[PDB]
Amino acid sequence: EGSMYALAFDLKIEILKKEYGEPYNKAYDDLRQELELLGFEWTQGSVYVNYSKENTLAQVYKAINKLSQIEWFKKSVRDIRAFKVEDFSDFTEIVKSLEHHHH
Amino acid sequence: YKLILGETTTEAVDAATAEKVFKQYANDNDGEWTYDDATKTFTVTEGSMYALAFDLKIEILKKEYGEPYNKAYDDLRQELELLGFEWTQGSVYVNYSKENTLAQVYKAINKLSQIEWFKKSVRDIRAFKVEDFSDFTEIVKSL
Repeated sequence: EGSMYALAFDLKIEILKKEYGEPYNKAYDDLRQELELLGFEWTQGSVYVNYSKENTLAQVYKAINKLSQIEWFKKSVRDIRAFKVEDFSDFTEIVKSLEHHHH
Repeated sequence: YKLILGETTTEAVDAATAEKVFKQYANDNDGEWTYDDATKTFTVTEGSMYALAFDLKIEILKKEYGEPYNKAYDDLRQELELLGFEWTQGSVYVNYSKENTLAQVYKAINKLSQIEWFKKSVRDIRAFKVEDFSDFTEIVKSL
């Protein structure tokens, strides 16, 4: 069936603070649950990946919609992107760490 | 020997000799080739974009690289930049190239694999095959 999608974004802390208030880091906890629910999994600081293969495109439109309802997000967001991911590979994680070079 | 590009077949002597055919074939009609012998199914996909995303344990960085650590991210952006991957909002790098990009991805992994502190600090690092990407910033803001 269809392909997978990645969701990535960045917030302007300066204004994030005002439209949310400290501790502002709690804001990322919020978005997390919301995005988790739509099938998007937390991969690393503001980059979510829904690994589903069904009607995923639909999930992005849903996620964008939800975010659009969260005032503090609309006002602080610097950028928000959606990548169509045809295939991935963690190869690195382990290779990166273990692999040693004898010169 | 099926050839996923649509499709095609051939009655070559073996998987090895079969590739030569499909090779010239799609070359006269060009990308990354894969092969599944257990099913005699060759598959090829032309130029593609790749994303490269990584995450480091800040706890370790401060010990392996030093404090302040932000420089380390710059160091990284530059090595990655030289390899064709450009920084994109957040610690996500995208190589837009579309040709032999996969090689660049491996070129990048290899470099990173040889940088001690990075080896020591990575929490996770992966690459994505990106077909298309859309920017929703402006829409997300509309009322």
